[PDB]
Amino acid sequence: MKKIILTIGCPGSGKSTWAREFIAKNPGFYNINRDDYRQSIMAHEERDEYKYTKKKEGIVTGMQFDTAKSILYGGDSVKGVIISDTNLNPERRLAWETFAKEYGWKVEHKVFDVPWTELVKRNSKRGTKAVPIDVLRSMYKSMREYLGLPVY
Amino acid sequence: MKKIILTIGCPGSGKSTWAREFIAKNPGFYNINRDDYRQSIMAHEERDEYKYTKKKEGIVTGMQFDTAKSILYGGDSVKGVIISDTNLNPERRLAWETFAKEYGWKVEHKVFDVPWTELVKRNSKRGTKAVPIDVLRSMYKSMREYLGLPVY
Repeated sequence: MKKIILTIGCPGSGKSTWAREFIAKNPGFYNINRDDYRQSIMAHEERDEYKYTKKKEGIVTGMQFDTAKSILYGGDSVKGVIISDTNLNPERRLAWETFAKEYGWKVEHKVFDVPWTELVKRNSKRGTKAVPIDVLRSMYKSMREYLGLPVY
Repeated sequence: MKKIILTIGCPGSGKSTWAREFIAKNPGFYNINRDDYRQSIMAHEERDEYKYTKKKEGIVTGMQFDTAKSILYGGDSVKGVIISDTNLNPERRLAWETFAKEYGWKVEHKVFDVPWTELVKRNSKRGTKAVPIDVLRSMYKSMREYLGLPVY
């Protein structure tokens, strides 16, 4: 039963590194990523310039599910796909669940619980890929909610 | 009539820059690129590590046509898509032509004819994105054939 692995964590939590190393050590897995698609369709404009519009986001979402479906419908060599996004939004996670249940695939979770102080340190050294402190703060809160930790 | 713009040229010919600036000045256009997809599915492994296998290339091709179709089937705001690849291979160009003729779309060509000496200079300053001299040489020959220029 092919797997759909969702990485869960704020930017800077180690998701991309894990995904890259996992695929290298586990033949048969492929990566699917929202940031890659957003940058691609805009021909690699400066990250800060990307405007999260309903039109673009819908296109990016469409690319993710169609790619997942095309790959998962592969041969026996295909073991699964990795959705290397933050996946902090409950609605997005539910989408992948209903998607997998519809085609007989198994959804797994790869959690990257990293301390706030550490996330800030890493985020402060990513330049163009860095995220504004307020946005990071908000994603960290969503992560705590996912973990079932208390939040204000 | 929505358009499918194919960029034609060797790496270093200015394709990506043109695509980025064109999309910024022409609302309604979106970028589709083989290199972006190849890097994405492999979780951004080192470029030199990518092995052009039949399995991976087929997946990447599938992502291109499905994305093009999903985007082009958009609203009236969608003016077209840009296939920012080298497109030096006659068979790939024919594929996009039959594809467009099948769904009532128009294919256009954006040629980047750059002198060999210049291509070498630019390629020598791209590091990780640089291409081995022998491969560049071969793509330059294919470009000349496309232009209808004599080759040995």
